[PDB]
Amino acid sequence: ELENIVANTVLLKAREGGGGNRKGKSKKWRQMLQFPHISQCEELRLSLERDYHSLCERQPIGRLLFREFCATRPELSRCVAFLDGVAEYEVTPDDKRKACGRQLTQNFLSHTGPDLIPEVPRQLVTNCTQRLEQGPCKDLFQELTRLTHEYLSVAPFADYLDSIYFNRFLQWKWLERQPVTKNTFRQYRVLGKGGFGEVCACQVRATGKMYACKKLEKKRIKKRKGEAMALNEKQILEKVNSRFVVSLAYAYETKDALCLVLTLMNGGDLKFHIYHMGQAGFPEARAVFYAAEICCGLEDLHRERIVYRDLKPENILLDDHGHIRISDLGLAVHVPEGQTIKGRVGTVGYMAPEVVKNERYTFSPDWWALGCLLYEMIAGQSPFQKKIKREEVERLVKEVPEEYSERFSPQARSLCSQLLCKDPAERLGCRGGSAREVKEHPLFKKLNFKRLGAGMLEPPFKPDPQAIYCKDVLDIEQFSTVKGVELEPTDQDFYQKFATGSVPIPWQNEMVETECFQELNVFGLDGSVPPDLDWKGQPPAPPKKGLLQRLFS
Ligand SMILES: Nc1ncnc2c1ncn2[C@@H]1O[C@H](COP(=O)(O)O)[C@@H](O)[C@H]1O
Repeated sequence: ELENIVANTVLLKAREGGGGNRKGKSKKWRQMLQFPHISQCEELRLSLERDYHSLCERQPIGRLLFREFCATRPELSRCVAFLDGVAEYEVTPDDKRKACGRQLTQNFLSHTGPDLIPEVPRQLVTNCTQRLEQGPCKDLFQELTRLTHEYLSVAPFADYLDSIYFNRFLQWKWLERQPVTKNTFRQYRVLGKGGFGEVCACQVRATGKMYACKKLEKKRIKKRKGEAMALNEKQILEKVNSRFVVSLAYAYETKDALCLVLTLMNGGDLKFHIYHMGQAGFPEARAVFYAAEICCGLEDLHRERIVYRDLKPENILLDDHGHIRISDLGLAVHVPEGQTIKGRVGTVGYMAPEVVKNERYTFSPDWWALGCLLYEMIAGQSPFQKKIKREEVERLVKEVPEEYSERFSPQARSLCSQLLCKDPAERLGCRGGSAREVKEHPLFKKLNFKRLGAGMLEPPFKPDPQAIYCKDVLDIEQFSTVKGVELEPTDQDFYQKFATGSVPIPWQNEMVETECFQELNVFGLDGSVPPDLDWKGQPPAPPKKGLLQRLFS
C-alpha cells in the first residue's frame, strides 16, 4: 500500500514547484552547465553551416542571441522591433487591426525620422500606405518583411557571426551536444504501459523541467524485431514541430532500454477521460473542440507528407491548460509526393476499410479514424467494438453503416457520417480539399480555426492540476520478461543510430523557459563592482568615498 500514495504525492510536489527557490533544479546545476573553453568550440564552429534561417530564425537561443546582438546597433534594433510589430499585426483581430497597423506605419515608415533600410524604393513606401487604409489585409507588409530579412541575412548576419555573441552561441551549442545518459534525469512512478516498456515521468536535473520518458526495452525489441518501428517513431518525432504533436527532447540509452523524452502531457489520455470519468462520453461542445484540434494535428502531419495510421483514444493526451497532442507514432509513415503506399497496420476498429482490404492509400485512414474517434467521444462507445471477437468487427466495418444513439445533433451526425464514408475517394478530407474541407464543415460554427492553431482559444474544460489522470502502479500489467536472448554486436550499431542525444530546438526552449539561459548567458554583471583597492592594496585616484567611511567614524 505504502508505495502508491508515496510516488503520487511525490509527483504532485514536482508538478507543483519542486524544491523552493530552485524550481526543480539540482543544487549544483550551475556546474552541470558550466560553459566550455572557447577552444573547445572551434571544432563545432566548423561543423555548423553559415545558414541565416538556421541560426537566427529556427533556433530559439540562436534567434535570442541574434536579437541581443542587434539591440546594440540602433539601425538593427529598429529593424527587429519592426518585424516584431508586423508579426503581431498579422495576428491582430480585424476590428483592432487598422488601429494597430497605423501606429507601425507612423513609427517605422515616417519619412521624417532616420530611414529604416539603406535602400528603400519610395514607391513601395507610398504604395503600401494607400493599400492599408482601404482594406488592411494580412500580407500588407510581406513586401517589406521580405526586404528586411534580405538586409539582415547579409552583412548584419556576417557581423554577428564574427561577434562575441556568436561565440557565446557556440558555447550554448556545445552544451546541447553533450552526452545524455541515465544521469541527466530523475525518475518517478510509471504512467502507463507502452508497446516496448513503461512510460514514467522524469525531470531534467539541471533545468528542472518536466518530461515523459517512453522507455523501450532493448530485449523486448529484438524479440519482436521492431527495430525500424522504434527508429521510425524517433526520427519522425524529431522532425515534427507542431503544437498538436508531442515534441521529443532527448534520445538516449541505458543498459536495458532506449528512451524517448517527450512533452509531458499532464491531463493523461482520452481513453481515460471517456471511460473512467463517471458517466461515459463528453458533451457536444467538448468532443467538437478536441476533434477540431486533432484535426489541425492531422493537418500538420499531412502537411509534412506523413500519415499517422493510429489515431485512437490511447494516443490523444492532454496538457495542463487542457489542449491535446497526438502521441505514439510507432505506426506512422512518410508518403512521398506523387505516390501511394500499401500497409495493413493499426488498431482494430480504427483501421479504415481500404486498410483492412489491404489496398493502396495515402491519408484516408487518418480522416476515417477521426470519425471513429469523434463518434467514440459523443456516443461513449466504439462504433464497432462487452468483448467482441476479431474477424467480426472487420466485417462490421467493411459493409455495415454506423448506428446513431440519441445524443448526436443534426450536424454532429452529418460530419461523423461523411468521415465514416466507406468509400475512400469520397470520404471527407480525401476528396481533394485536405483539411480545408473538414474545417469548413458547419459543425465548427463558433470556432475560429486561425486562432485555435495559435492555441488562443480556451478549451471548455481545464483539468485540475492537483489530479493524476491515470491508474495506480499495481493496477498496470507487465508481460513476461522472457529470457533466452542475448544482445549481439549488430544491435550496438543500431543503438548508435538511435541515441542522438538532445534534440536542438526543444532542448533550447527548455533552456529558455527554465530561465537557465537568461540566468547563465548574461555576462558582465556579477563581480564587476570596481574594486576598493588596486592589486597592490592601494586606493585609486581618487579613493572610493564609501571605503573611507568604513575605516573611521
Ligand atoms: N507524454 C506523455 N504524457 C503522459 N502520459 C503518457 C505520455 N506518453 C504516453 N503516456 C501514457 O503511457 C501509455 C503508453 O504510451 P504509448 O505506448 O506511447 O501510448 C499511454 O497510453 C499514455 O497513457
